[PDB]
Amino acid sequence: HNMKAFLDELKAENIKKFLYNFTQIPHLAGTEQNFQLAKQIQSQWKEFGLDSVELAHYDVLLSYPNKTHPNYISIINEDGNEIFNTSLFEPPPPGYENVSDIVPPFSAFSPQGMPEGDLVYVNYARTEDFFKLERDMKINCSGKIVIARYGKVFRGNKVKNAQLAGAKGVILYSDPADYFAPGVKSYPDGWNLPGGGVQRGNILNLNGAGDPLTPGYPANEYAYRRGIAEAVGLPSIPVHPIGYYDAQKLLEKMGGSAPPDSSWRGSLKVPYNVGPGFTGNFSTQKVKMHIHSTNEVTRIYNVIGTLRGAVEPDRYVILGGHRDSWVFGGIDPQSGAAVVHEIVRSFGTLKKEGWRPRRTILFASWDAEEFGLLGSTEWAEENSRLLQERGVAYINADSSIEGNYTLRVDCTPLMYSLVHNLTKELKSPDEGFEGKSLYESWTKKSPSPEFSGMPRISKLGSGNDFEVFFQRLGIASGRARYTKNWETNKFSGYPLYHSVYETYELVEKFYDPMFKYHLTVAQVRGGMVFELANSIVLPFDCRDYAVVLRKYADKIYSISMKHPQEMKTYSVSFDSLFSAVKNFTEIASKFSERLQDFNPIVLRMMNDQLMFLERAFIDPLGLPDRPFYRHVIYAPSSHNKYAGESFPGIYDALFDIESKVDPSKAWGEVKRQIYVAAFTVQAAAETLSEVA
Amino acid sequence: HNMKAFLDELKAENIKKFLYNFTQIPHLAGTEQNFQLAKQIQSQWKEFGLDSVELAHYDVLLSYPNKTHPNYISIINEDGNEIFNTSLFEPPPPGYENVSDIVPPFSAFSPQGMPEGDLVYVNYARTEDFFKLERDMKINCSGKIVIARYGKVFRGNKVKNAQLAGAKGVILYSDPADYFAPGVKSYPDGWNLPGGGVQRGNILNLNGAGDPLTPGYPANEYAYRRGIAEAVGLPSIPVHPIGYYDAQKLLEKMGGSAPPDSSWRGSLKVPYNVGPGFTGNFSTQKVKMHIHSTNEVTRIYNVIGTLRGAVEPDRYVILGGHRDSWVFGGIDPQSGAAVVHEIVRSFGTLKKEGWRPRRTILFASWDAEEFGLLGSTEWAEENSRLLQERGVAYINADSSIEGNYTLRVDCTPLMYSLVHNLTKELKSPDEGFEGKSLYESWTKKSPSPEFSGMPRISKLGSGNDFEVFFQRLGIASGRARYTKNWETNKFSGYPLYHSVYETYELVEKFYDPMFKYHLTVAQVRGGMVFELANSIVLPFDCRDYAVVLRKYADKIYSISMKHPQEMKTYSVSFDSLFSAVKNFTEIASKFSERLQDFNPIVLRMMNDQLMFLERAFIDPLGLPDRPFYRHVIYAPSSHNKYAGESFPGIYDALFDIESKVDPSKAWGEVKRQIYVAAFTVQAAAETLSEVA
Ligand SMILES: *[C@@H]1O[C@H](CO)[C@@H](O[C@@H]2O[C@H](CO)[C@@H](O[C@@H]3O[C@H](CO[C@H]4O[C@H](CO)[C@@H](O)[C@H](O)[C@@H]4O)[C@@H](O)[C@H](O[C@H]4O[C@H](CO)[C@@H](O)[C@H](O)[C@@H]4O)[C@@H]3O)[C@H](O)[C@H]2NC(C)=O)[C@H](O)[C@H]1NC(C)=O
Ligand SMILES: *[C@@H]1O[C@H](CO)[C@@H](O[C@@H]2O[C@H](CO)[C@@H](O[C@@H]3O[C@H](CO[C@H]4O[C@H](CO)[C@@H](O)[C@H](O)[C@@H]4O)[C@@H](O)[C@H](O[C@H]4O[C@H](CO)[C@@H](O)[C@H](O)[C@@H]4O)[C@@H]3O)[C@H](O)[C@H]2NC(C)=O)[C@H](O)[C@H]1NC(C)=O
Ligand SMILES: *[C@@H]1O[C@H](CO[C@@H]2O[C@@H](C)[C@@H](O)[C@@H](O)[C@@H]2O)[C@@H](O[C@@H]2O[C@H](CO)[C@@H](O[C@@H]3O[C@H](CO)[C@@H](O)[C@H](O)[C@@H]3O)[C@H](O)[C@H]2NC(C)=O)[C@H](O)[C@H]1NC(C)=O
Ligand SMILES: *[C@@H]1O[C@H](CO[C@@H]2O[C@@H](C)[C@@H](O)[C@@H](O)[C@@H]2O)[C@@H](O[C@@H]2O[C@H](CO)[C@@H](O[C@@H]3O[C@H](CO)[C@@H](O)[C@H](O)[C@@H]3O)[C@H](O)[C@H]2NC(C)=O)[C@H](O)[C@H]1NC(C)=O
Ligand SMILES: *[C@@H]1O[C@H](CO)[C@@H](O[C@@H]2O[C@H](CO)[C@@H](O[C@@H]3O[C@H](CO)[C@@H](O)[C@H](O)[C@@H]3O)[C@H](O)[C@H]2NC(C)=O)[C@H](O)[C@H]1NC(C)=O
Ligand SMILES: *[C@@H]1O[C@H](CO)[C@@H](O[C@@H]2O[C@H](CO)[C@@H](O[C@@H]3O[C@H](CO)[C@@H](O)[C@H](O)[C@@H]3O)[C@H](O)[C@H]2NC(C)=O)[C@H](O)[C@H]1NC(C)=O
Ligand SMILES: *[C@@H]1O[C@H](CO)[C@@H](O[C@@H]2O[C@H](CO)[C@@H](O[C@@H]3O[C@H](CO)[C@@H](O)[C@H](O)[C@@H]3O)[C@H](O)[C@H]2NC(C)=O)[C@H](O)[C@H]1NC(C)=O
Ligand SMILES: *[C@@H]1O[C@H](CO)[C@@H](O[C@@H]2O[C@H](CO)[C@@H](O[C@@H]3O[C@H](CO)[C@@H](O)[C@H](O)[C@@H]3O)[C@H](O)[C@H]2NC(C)=O)[C@H](O)[C@H]1NC(C)=O
Ligand SMILES: *[C@@H]1O[C@H](CO)[C@@H](O[C@@H]2O[C@H](CO)[C@@H](O)[C@H](O)[C@H]2NC(C)=O)[C@H](O)[C@H]1NC(C)=O
Ligand SMILES: *[C@@H]1O[C@H](CO)[C@@H](O[C@@H]2O[C@H](CO)[C@@H](O)[C@H](O)[C@H]2NC(C)=O)[C@H](O)[C@H]1NC(C)=O
Ligand SMILES: *[C@@H]1O[C@H](CO)[C@@H](O)[C@H](O)[C@H]1NC(C)=O
Ligand SMILES: *[C@@H]1O[C@H](CO)[C@@H](O)[C@H](O)[C@H]1NC(C)=O
Ligand SMILES: *[C@@H]1O[C@H](CO)[C@@H](O)[C@H](O)[C@H]1NC(C)=O
Ligand SMILES: *[C@@H]1O[C@H](CO)[C@@H](O)[C@H](O)[C@H]1NC(C)=O
Ligand SMILES: [Ca+2]
Ligand SMILES: [Ca+2]
Ligand SMILES: [Cl-]
Ligand SMILES: [Cl-]
Ligand SMILES: [Zn+2]
Ligand SMILES: [Zn+2]
Ligand SMILES: [Zn+2]
Ligand SMILES: [Zn+2]
Repeated sequence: HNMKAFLDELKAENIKKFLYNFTQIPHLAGTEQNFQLAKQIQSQWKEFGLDSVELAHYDVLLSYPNKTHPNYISIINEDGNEIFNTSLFEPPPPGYENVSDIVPPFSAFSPQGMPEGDLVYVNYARTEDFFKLERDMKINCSGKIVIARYGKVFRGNKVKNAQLAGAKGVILYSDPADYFAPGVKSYPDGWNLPGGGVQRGNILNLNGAGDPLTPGYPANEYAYRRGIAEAVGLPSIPVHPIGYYDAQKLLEKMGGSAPPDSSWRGSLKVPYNVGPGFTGNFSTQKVKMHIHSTNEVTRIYNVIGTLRGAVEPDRYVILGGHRDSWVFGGIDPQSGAAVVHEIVRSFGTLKKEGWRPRRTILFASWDAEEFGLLGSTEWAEENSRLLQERGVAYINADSSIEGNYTLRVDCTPLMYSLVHNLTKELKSPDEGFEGKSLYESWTKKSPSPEFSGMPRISKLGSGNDFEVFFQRLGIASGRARYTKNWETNKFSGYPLYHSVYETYELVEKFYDPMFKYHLTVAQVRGGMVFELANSIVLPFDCRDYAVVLRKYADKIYSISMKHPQEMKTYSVSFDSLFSAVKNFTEIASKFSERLQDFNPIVLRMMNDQLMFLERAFIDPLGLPDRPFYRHVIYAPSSHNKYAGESFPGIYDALFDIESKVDPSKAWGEVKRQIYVAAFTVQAAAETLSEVA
Repeated sequence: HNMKAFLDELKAENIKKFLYNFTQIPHLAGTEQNFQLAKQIQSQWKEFGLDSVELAHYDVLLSYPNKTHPNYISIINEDGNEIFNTSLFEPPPPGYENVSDIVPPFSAFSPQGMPEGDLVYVNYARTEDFFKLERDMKINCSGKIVIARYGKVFRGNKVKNAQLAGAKGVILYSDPADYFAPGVKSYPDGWNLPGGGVQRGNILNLNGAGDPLTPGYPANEYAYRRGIAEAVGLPSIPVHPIGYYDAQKLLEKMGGSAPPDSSWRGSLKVPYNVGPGFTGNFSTQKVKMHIHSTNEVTRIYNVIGTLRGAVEPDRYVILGGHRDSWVFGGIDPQSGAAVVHEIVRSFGTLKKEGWRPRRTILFASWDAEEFGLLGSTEWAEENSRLLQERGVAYINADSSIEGNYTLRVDCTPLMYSLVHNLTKELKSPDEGFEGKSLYESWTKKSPSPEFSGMPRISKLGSGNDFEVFFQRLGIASGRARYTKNWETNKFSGYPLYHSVYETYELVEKFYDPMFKYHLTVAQVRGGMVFELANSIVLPFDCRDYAVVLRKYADKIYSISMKHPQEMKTYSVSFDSLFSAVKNFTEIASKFSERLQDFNPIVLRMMNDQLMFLERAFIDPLGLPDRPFYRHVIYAPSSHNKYAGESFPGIYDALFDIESKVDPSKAWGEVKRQIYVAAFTVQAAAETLSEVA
């Protein structure tokens, strides 16, 4: 009963069967079908041999279209006649044309409204796109309906940016430039998005809050809810997503200013004029949204399975991923959920033969991830005291695939060594690498930008269920999946993301026919959990944090150094940060020596120092105006929730600082953030010093 | 080498010698004399045998009078002639008339100013005193100088209350009613305050922040400071303290309205008219303050001594008390500091014979307590991650005596059983109780109001160095000292509090000639530290928390039930709180069974559950507008920093609720606080459940 025993028990065929099982009907959060799947998973995890498996339910704000009053967009003429209407549903895929309860495309949490106005095209609606529009092109979005292409950043950031530009509505669409790979066919004949395809998704800006109505506290039976006007993160303008057939109709008539350059042009046979409004002949026509979706407090269900530790039952290693999907969830999340299911089954076989892991393993099937990480966050709010005193590590388990080229790992530096070592012991599933390790294929296909002979591992960003564990609670976290070639990655995900076309057949036919990439991902995620839950000494290397902290300090310093005059005027020094990083490096080196040179108390003392090291980067005061982003080293980018930002407090203080009215106040805040960062790094270092 | 060995080594004669040694010159925070005493203590603790003894220094905002521009108050006539001036200094006591660097009486952190106006007498300047003035008597304090008698509540609350009433200055004075015990002589012939005596003290409203310029972060070398206008807790009107000879001169001419009743009248031969202003003949005379004190960032020094644990070096039991005094500190703090010194010496003797405690003991000599708990708080801010993961308990050690009648203990419920047991094993020092236990004399003289055969133990309030450890960080905390008869206690402290007359001779002559009360307090504080640092199982009884939580829930419910109509209208239920308390009671009972029915891992797991139980009552979001008061069960009263309030969030939401303009919003907030309290109690209970 070792890791090899665990790993060998995992079967590609089982993952395939589970994926099929999980993807036959929609499992939208808050629906009966998803409660039924929750009860199924609970039953099976009990069968598989877990010690206890419970449902943890919460009543959270969700959002749904009105079934008898559909959402749509129009071009409207002078007289008020609707001369063009966008589609009410995606054409259903072959053999699903009679499946009921497919939620039509909508933007979750949009307010209701019927705004009419002139269109402005805002490219990807990124911060720099709005800078270009308002500063360089002098185009004013106030009272306009903005049309933006999906991609590059989380859609909630697009909506926030449009809102602050004064837009009265937002139309999101999938451009073939971003969601149609050259030379591959549209679904069902390949993996591309057809013109009638539409990406669902929420447009919240929760900043880690969880349920919009109950920030800080679980949405239990006696919870006291904020009123809707005080809710966290809701958009104040109507928003709706469309496909590129419909987008072409909205864009083809656009007049006003030309696109500023080619990076604003997608692939449609359209000028990509910015507007505002339409060309001469159509100048009196307007665009009208009709949004009637409702926000509703709705019950959600997490499945929580426990495999009690033999030696340290009060130490938790958590494998969690969500179960709710937009429609069938063929990739997102069921390709991940099937992998978790097989991992539970494998751990359970070992358990039935009398084995127990050293530490407690918790398994989670989260609900309502798609509506803002609501299930994971409410559960973590409920159990925060247990998690922060006992939480060793969190491994996420959403989609196992976003491509089929190579491995993707995003994790805390504390897990780098664990990942390098585990992947050296796993077989590559890649063509041309048969008989070679996963480590070998991965570093060959995804080389580190910094170190020869090492693979790329990214910072954790957000937009998934690790956010509460990592950035709020400071529990060492990681994720892994298969991905496309980093070199050709345009960072907008796979074409059928959150569409009705994301089905079992998509995966079985076009991504992973042999389920070998799924199996590899099961081995990586399960192998990580195994090592974290069983290794005598926690498998974290604090020295890996020391290396990246120096890299991040250099990076933030370099950003500041674009403003040498201001750094002189306001006496802005990074000396304290570099000093703290140097100290961390020295103390981490000494701690590592003791860790090899040392008695269960010294061990556990040692293990507690390892466990609480991620915890030490938490600031209980949070980051400015983002109280649930407490980690001082890593936060989701204020411009793109999906992206991780390092030294986020200093980064945001420096961002666009040349445009601040009061430079004294602005640079004062840069200095304050340097102080907080230097202090936190030093304090974290000191947790690794001898204890007395 | 057991507790008896430790206890027997403690000597009354040593405490006496140390008290004498610590009280010959003033030790004002931020002065050279107090840095010298810090270096002395450091040297002696090294000599006594501690493993390491370091100084931890910080640069914090302090406040001092201007030596060449003295503070004083005048009665000023029509022409602007100053016809009466208050005293510039307290007449120095016999044999100290040539001692230099006695800081004259002042209110630390007063702003500068010379306001002139009419006097209003506001009794003790409590919330209910201002309610009486403004609501019942229709007296408007706006633009008036208020005169208030010291006593009943922390002076900072008086100043806040006066400020919000619109006062333009505050004069604080010691009334003989509150600071002259009938039948005892004035210093030097007894322990009473003479008419020229004046009580120093800060008038901040920090609410746990520590250094006004650096809330959240230690005031280290690279700290970034708030500007003075954004500092925490500074008063916005000038304030000055005077003695009763001077107060009589200010009060004797007061006209306007009569005192509303006898509870407004002190003991001076004066009408206690409320004003505003003076009687007919003197109606054109005014009162003028002249305050020229300056706030200055100044270095302070804590002494931190470590005695490393043999078995759990990463578990800290902290004995801390301050060293800085207003003048000689004969009682406050040196009667406590001498006790700590002797405790260190006794632990050190044992250590030199080869003993070590099971857990690490930390000893602290804090600086700048008198200026707002600044030394303890900055150190805890620096070391917060170590303290919250490793902090077992904090025992405070300020003044060992406020009387000589019986024991006073204020502590967390987790220490009740420890205290009852320890005091049963100690000898009573009381006359008439020779050969009896301290427990016996204490419960006879200070009976519990609730339980026959038990002594009174109060809730922790604040106004001392345990505040950061208990209410911010959630470390189990306690204090103990000798006190006066509870039955005759008027709750304003001893007459010579913070006066020049608080000397070695005061204690040696009038409080504790034989130093037997000091020795008893050394045995209580040291005995507590010993048990906490050495007992195999931490000496906390979680069931004692269950009992008080029910008491507090009944109390808060009863307050709400004065508003039955509103509880009906707004559906205000305490059911969830009572449910959580019931659950806590049940789980605590089961945990206690396992604690006796159980392996060092199960033990330590068990010990961690005990250690983290106080920690579980912390809410990282803090209480409303008081982010550093995080404990949900106990906070300092919003009306009196010295007093502990239970369920403070709900208490403040209910306070004066009948006067709120918007009852819907007000009762909504009561419900929100009930939710937070019920959740926190349940979450704390669940930390005592089986871990997996
Ligand atoms: C990285 O780790 C190193 C430790 O190796 C830390 O070094 C400390 O750095 C600060 C400087 O920022 C030093 O602070 C200075 O302390 C002097 C007194 O120190 C005595 O006491 C301590 C223990 O209390 C002993 O360790 C020490 O050896 C001495 O016995 C003060 O006199 C200094 O203040 C004077 O100079 C400054 C600067 O010019 C003026 O602003 C002041 O007004 C004053 O005149 C100063 O405060 C500290 O001594 C160093 N410690 C050690 C052990 O060397 C780094 O701080 C750490 N980096 C971070 C970011 O934490
Ligand atoms: C003190 O400790 C007790 C445990 O002994 C807690 O009791 C829980 O109390 C809540 C009620 O507030 C119960 O919640 C209810 O759960 C039902 C489903 O429960 C099932 O699943 C759980 C595990 O997930 C099992 O433990 C349980 O036995 C069941 O199998 C829901 O159906 C209920 O909702 C319905 O009724 C309410 C109220 O009328 C409506 O508002 C809803 O719309 C809905 O129709 C309800 O949510 C919970 O089951 C109890 N747990 C147990 C183990 O008994 C107390 O909560 C605790 N006190 C505090 C303050 O925490
Ligand atoms: C675009 O859609 C609008 C609105 O139509 C409604 O919503 C759609 C998304 C679908 O769900 C439709 O089934 C649904 O009707 C169309 O305009 C609408 O046309 C209808 C029928 O022509 C109008 O109905 C009325 O009927 C009676 C007479 O029988 C009279 O009271 C009225 O005079 C009117 O004729 C309806 O008013 C009108 N609604 C709006 C808001 O304009 C529109 O035709 C369509 N455009 C296309 C297909 O190009
Ligand atoms: C109350 O105190 C005031 C102020 O006196 C000053 O502050 C005190 C607390 C002590 O530190 C004093 O030593 C200090 O002077 C007294 O009023 C002041 O009186 C003096 C002397 O009479 C005035 O000095 C001036 O001197 C020259 C002439 O030699 C001329 O320029 C002026 O015409 C004036 O006479 C001083 O102006 C005056 N100050 C104020 C603010 O009023 C006051 O007498 C005293 N009251 C008592 C003892 O009842
Ligand atoms: C996905 O897999 C699950 C688990 O295999 C399937 O659910 C299972 O379905 C079977 C057959 O429908 C159920 O067995 C039946 O039980 C009832 C008594 O409760 C009895 O009347 C029948 O004779 C039959 O034995 C079984 O309860 C159920 N198991 C669980 C744990 O839910 C499910 O059908 C699969 N879904 C798809 C879409 O393929
Ligand atoms: C990933 O694998 C590497 C390579 O096995 C691990 O590093 C190795 O860890 C071992 C065990 O602690 C080290 O052995 C030690 O060697 C020193 C002498 O150099 C000796 O004093 C100790 O008694 C012990 O035997 C070994 O040096 C070390 N190798 C390297 C190259 O660092 C690493 O720990 C693994 N990472 C994780 C997270 O498990
Ligand atoms: C309070 O007690 C302390 C500790 O006993 C006293 O401080 C100590 O004073 C002695 C005598 O003044 C010092 O010894 C001297 O040392 C110097 C060399 O440094 C030498 O020239 C002298 O011959 C003498 O031996 C001693 O250093 C000092 N100890 C410490 C730890 O500070 C202090 O005097 C007492 N204070 C009062 C007010 O009674
Ligand atoms: C304060 O002192 C009291 C009285 O000594 C302590 O309570 C006592 O603690 C002992 C040791 O855990 C208990 O003994 C146990 O008895 C049960 C059977 O009743 C047995 O199963 C266990 O093996 C064990 O021998 C004893 O019952 C208990 N007495 C009472 C009256 O509760 C208390 O723990 C002390 N408090 C602290 C904080 O140390
Ligand atoms: C979904 O849409 C329909 C409208 O097509 C809503 O039903 C109407 O609601 C209004 C306002 O409450 C009533 O005055 C009408 O009597 C209803 N009209 C019809 C034709 O039924 C319905 O409320 C919406 N559903 C939700 C959940 O908001
Ligand atoms: C203490 O008080 C004296 C005044 O009696 C202050 O000294 C004066 O300061 C002002 C304003 O800065 C100067 O214009 C004068 O030249 C000074 N006058 C005298 C008579 O010396 C002194 O600054 C105060 N000290 C502090 C620390 O504030
Ligand atoms: C944009 O338009 C609105 C409303 O017409 C106006 O109030 C606002 O100031 C404009 N902004 C700029 C930068 O021109
Ligand atoms: C899956 O792998 C093949 C290589 O055999 C590749 O050509 C194909 O495009 C991949 N599928 C996806 C969806 O990327
Ligand atoms: C008290 O006096 C001030 C200034 O004279 C006035 O503005 C204020 O409204 C008064 N308050 C009451 C309650 O009379
Ligand atoms: C100290 O004890 C005696 C009893 O012997 C008492 O009369 C005296 O008032 C006490 N001193 C103080 C300061 O309370
Ligand atoms: Ca919540
Ligand atoms: Ca501070
Ligand atoms: Cl993932
Ligand atoms: Cl005390
Ligand atoms: Zn998704
Ligand atoms: Zn997902
Ligand atoms: Zn004091
Ligand atoms: Zn004190």
